[PDB]
Amino acid sequence: PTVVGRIPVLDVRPVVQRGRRPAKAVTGESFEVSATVFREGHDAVGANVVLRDPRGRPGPWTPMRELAPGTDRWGATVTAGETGTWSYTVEAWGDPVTTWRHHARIKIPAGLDTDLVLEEGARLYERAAADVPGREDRRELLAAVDALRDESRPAASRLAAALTPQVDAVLARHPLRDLVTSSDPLPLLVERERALYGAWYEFFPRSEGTPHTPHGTFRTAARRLPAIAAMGFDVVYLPPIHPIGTTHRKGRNNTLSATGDDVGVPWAIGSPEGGHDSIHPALGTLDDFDHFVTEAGKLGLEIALDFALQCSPDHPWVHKHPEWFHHRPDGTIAHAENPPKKYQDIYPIAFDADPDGLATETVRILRHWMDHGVRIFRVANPHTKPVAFWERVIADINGTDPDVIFLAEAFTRPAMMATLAQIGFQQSYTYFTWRNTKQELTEYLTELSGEAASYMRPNFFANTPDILHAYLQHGGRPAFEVRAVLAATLSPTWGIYSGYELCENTPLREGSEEYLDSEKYQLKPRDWTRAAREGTTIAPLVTRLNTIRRENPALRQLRDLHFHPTDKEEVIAYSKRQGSNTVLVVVNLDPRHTQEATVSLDMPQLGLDWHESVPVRDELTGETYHWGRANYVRLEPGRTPAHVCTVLR
Amino acid sequence: PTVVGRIPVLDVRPVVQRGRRPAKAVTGESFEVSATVFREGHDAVGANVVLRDPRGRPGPWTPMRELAPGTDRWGATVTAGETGTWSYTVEAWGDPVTTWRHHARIKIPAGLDTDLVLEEGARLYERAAADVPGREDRRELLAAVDALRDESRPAASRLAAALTPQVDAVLARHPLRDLVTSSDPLPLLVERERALYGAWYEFFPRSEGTPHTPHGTFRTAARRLPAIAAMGFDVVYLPPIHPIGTTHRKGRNNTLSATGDDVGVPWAIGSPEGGHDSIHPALGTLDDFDHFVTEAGKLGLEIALDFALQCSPDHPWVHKHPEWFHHRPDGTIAHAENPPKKYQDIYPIAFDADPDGLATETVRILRHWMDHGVRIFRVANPHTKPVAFWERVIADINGTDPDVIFLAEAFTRPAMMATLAQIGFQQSYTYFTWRNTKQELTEYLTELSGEAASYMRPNFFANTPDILHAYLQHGGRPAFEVRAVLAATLSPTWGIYSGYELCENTPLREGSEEYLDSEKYQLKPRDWTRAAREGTTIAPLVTRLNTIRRENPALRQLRDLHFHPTDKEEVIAYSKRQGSNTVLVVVNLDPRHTQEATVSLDMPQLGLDWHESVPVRDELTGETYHWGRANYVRLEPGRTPAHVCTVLR
Ligand SMILES: O=P(O)(O)O[C@H]1O[C@H](CO)[C@@H](O[C@H]2O[C@H](CO)[C@@H](O)[C@H](O)[C@H]2O)[C@H](O)[C@H]1O
Ligand SMILES: O=P(O)(O)O[C@H]1O[C@H](CO)[C@@H](O[C@H]2O[C@H](CO)[C@@H](O)[C@H](O)[C@H]2O)[C@H](O)[C@H]1O
Repeated sequence: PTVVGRIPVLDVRPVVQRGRRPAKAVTGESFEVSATVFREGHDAVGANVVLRDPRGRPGPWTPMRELAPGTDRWGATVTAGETGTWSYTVEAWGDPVTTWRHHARIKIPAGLDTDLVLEEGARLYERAAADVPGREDRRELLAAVDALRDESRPAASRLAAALTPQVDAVLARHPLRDLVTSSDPLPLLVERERALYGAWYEFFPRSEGTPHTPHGTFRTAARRLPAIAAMGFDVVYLPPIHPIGTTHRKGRNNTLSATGDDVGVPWAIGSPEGGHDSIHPALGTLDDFDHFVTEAGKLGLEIALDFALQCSPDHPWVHKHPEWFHHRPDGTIAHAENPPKKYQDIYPIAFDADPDGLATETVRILRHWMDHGVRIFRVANPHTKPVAFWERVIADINGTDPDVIFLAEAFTRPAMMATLAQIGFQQSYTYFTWRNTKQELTEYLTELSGEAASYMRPNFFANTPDILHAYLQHGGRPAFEVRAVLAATLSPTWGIYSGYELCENTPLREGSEEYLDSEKYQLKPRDWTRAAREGTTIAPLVTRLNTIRRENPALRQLRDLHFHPTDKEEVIAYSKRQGSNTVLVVVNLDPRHTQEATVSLDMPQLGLDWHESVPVRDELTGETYHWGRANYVRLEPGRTPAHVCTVLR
Repeated sequence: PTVVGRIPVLDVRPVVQRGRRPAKAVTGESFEVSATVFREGHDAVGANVVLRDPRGRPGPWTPMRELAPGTDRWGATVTAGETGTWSYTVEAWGDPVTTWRHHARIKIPAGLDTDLVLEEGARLYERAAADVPGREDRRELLAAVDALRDESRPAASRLAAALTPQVDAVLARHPLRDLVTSSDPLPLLVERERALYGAWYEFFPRSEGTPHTPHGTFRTAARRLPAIAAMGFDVVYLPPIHPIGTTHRKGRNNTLSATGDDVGVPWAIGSPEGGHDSIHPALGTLDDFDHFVTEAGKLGLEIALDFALQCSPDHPWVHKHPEWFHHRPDGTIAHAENPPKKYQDIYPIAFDADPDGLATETVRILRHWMDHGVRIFRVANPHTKPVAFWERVIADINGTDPDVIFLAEAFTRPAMMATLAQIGFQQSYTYFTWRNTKQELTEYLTELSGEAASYMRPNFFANTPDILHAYLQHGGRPAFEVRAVLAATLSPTWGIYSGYELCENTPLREGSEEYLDSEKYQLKPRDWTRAAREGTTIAPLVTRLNTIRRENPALRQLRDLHFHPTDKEEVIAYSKRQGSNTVLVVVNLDPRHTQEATVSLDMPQLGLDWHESVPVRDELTGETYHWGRANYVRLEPGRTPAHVCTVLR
């Protein structure tokens, strides 16, 4: 057998790990399958994509086109359907009809061998007609055969009878394919909408208490949910909800020792009250949780729980399973670190003594929360646990419950971030918060919307409890507004951590990315009613952004994204498309000064001519413009952070 | 099972066709194996390459290094040995000793936990010692263990006893490796020296005749061989040596019809006198050929025969095997084309009616010429025959005779050129002749010396009978000299076609790459003796270039090549290395005007520091310089086309 077939079809993409891991999509998402296709000699080739579903049923006829002249790289767009495991194949073939037309168009006018050329075409059309299942299509090809063979007519009109638009259309639907050759199938894992598209809100239930009871419960925190759903969020991400340890518990502003009332860090999981399968007694009981999950469901909110595979020193695992920790010659366990940061309140897990036991327990815990309506997990620091451990765990859970989504909080080097996505993590945290200039965003989003999108789905949190970027510290409210627009229009999944709306931006000290009086070490009651009444919240903007996203399919997908040039470093512009929905975004990245620029739109990139003008509506104002080729803009920080425009049809 | 192992080792290179075809090397050639290697957490990893020979025996210990900071891309150099099919594996592992030293160097001086740190190191060294096969090595590690555990000594000296150069050397030879994880093997095909390295000379035996008998014979052409070997060539490439057809035979300067005496084109193979397994009667007999082959052997010349799978209309195959040709409805066979060029004297072969028969016959012919001492074939237009056909043929021949080398004359699109190399062609013609400016050469050679070198070996013919570039047409002798230096120093295989030495450069017409009065259509007697005596040949330069190549291993390999910047567009500079042999080349690409430039050498790239100055000898003159950082040069076309300098050791 030969590695290469009769008509070469090579280097099919997308491909992940040489075909050992699947490329990804979600229900409804379009993407390009591509291949290198060519043949020996000068004759024409064709190709097409055969997409098969989990039952093996092929998709509709999906022909490909050479993507740039002279490159022999062919592609076409496919669209994923029901969830599950699909496969794709590329088929390549000789296209003898195209070759024959090309030659005949030259040979009949020049008077060369005309009878032979027409008879050769007649034999092709006859072969084409034989494989056409429809009788009206068959009869149309046979009539062109008869006109081609009619020696009483002039050569040009015998030929013209074979090139009519009604013949073209039969052959584009049922083409004559020689030497059909096929690639080996490649796997595609299709998952639910929410893995690619959603808006997320993180908050600490314990902060939503009452005057008489400061430490919130699941019942009091349920009262925050209607405001969250009113902002247009779909997912609620809760930090760890388990009992919190006492030994080496941390105090306010990350001080080493807790005083009597200090609540500690939710990430220091475990006490004699319970471990990862327990509720912190001050949040209530498992019943109170179910109530919270039910109320979230009634508002269109799914719950995502933090899953942090680590322990406080009071966690039951420390004495029940000491082999799950690395012990020093004197028997002590070194606390975790992420230098120069120290986590004195926790122990890291070790995996090389009882990997089976740790995997079995890990999936038990996850299945417990899944039994209580949790179908999404934000996994903390997955990169400090073995990559293969996550590969095994995710495959175990998705094997019985494929709807479960895992999100990797891996802020680390690129190889590890990518590898985690490839081995199963449905979503990934990104470098978004450290991409703030026009050049940084453009470069980074070109990476994420390009080849990486076949294995990684980005979740753009504009802030987190550990990341308050200098851009926000220095920019105030206008900076918060900018980053919300950026995050919500560039990624189909974005998120904020509560307080973002109030433009909380006091850092722990100059040069740091921690918040002052961080919610991780203390209760942080916020007076939401006052903020709303006094207009010192950007919740309305946030609400608007999620409404825009819900109304424009272009913003519920990742791969289609183009950047358009502007004549000012502080102003960025880009567009996104999906069917006939096109969205155009212009942002002023300067939060202090008013910026004017000329935005020059790559018009072919919107399906338009250079001369053309098109009506747009800025969905942040309801105000309408007519834009083309070159458009002036003026963006005043605080009044208008940006235009977010739909193209009107 | 998991796709990723305990310590991730991913995307091993080189790789060809995802591991379905082998990467290539030759006996003695070094190249880099690389991989992406990292682990979870902050501790160190190590890696190494296990190269296995055809009997499965591993090579020596071959550790890798991170190739650039923060990239997690690791590599090392391996060197191929005996011919055959080898495999390579990358092993990755935790490097607990490096982690432990790093920490201990900080912790012992700061006074932190000193007894624990030293005891943790002692347990490592003990584990390391247990896998050391040599008793003296074991005893050296065990003495460091005892010094580390000696609580009576100061901490700094207990530590220093574990960091001595004699301990370092035991651990660099036998390191303690945790969680050893291995890639799946990848295949490597190693072939003989001559597949990568050699100098080639093409000439038409029929042109070397006598006053009384103008059409040369194998016996008269043998007399040209000593001059060829004196020029330092290793391979003689003969155009087709078979009978030539009469029907549609071409005349002089590619005219349609031949007159009585016209010899026709050797590529119009076949007549009633015989086909591809026959000798043209005017060249003599199969005995005369053996004599030629024997005389070539005695001078260190191997023969390479053209193999052109096509026919004149008078070839026996036309009536013996009509199914090997595509016939038009009226029974005629269309002549070959390569538009806008027509080859009216030949028919192309068709492969889809009797592919078995054609393959069987093709290898019969090749085995016939192999029986007569021909172990190299220059395959004409492989790209007009199916890629898989060549895959099958080459695998059949190399299965019994792995020493046979095939060279693809495929001047076509990149995908097909690459694919042919990948499916078995030992050598490839290249775009060399159309790369003439500094930017063209730099880009193109960066491609060829980079990733493509794991599947393609370039043969740089500076001219061919079908390519007389405009650079030569317009540049005269200085241009010939330039290209000879370029070709011979940039590729370990280069070649010329006879006449190049005389600076034959009259084109058929302005705008063409054909020669006037082309040797393809007529006998071309040349006065070699006069040219030698009158100094109007560059054979001496050619002779010198092959001698330089035979004396400097740096020029007998491809992959190690670096370009150094110059301050003039017309002047190019580069270097090549192989062990202690470094060769440095500066070329003036202007054949009309004298050029001066400052060449600034990337000194770290020669294994030298910036301050250093280094003696060099220009091997085209025997003249000596001292060069560093910045060096002035003056190149006068005709007197000095270039410096070709060895670095003196
Ligand atoms: O920067 P990272 O190490 O990724 O931070 C992430 O993981 C840590 C550890 O769980 C979290 O750090 C918080 O929790 C620690 C343990 O309870 C505590 O010691 C730290 O001071 C506190 O920052 C972090 O929130 C998480 O996202
Ligand atoms: O352009 P290419 O086809 O790659 O050139 C190579 O193959 C052709 C076909 O054989 C050769 O062209 C010569 O031979 C033809 C057959 O006799 C003749 O008809 C043409 O006039 C002649 O140029 C070429 O030498 C070869 O290397």
